Amino acid sequence: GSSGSSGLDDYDWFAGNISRSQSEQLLRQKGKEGAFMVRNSSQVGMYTVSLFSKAVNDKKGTVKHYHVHTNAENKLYLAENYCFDSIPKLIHYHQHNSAGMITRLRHPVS
Repeated sequence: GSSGSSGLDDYDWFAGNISRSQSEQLLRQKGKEGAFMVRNSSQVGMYTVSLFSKAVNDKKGTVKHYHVHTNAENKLYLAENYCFDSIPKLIHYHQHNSAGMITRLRHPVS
């Protein structure tokens, strides 16, 4: 492969600059409970990982929005008490299998 450099747009999950209203519509239209996505944060740096999901007792699923905090060593992580290599290097882990309180990504969404 080795096709692409520091390019986030490459991946699919990475939706990029998207309006809170869009992320939802795009996450809903898909019609796949568990679908996830990654959009740019208000300020250059952090990242907002939103994903759709449903529960046992619920009429309409609720869209969740996670934030990526930066550590002193510029370490990126979505769940407290955990550190990863990078944004795109993290999904690889979760996607395959969740880590903590982060829903198990079912499929990428743009």
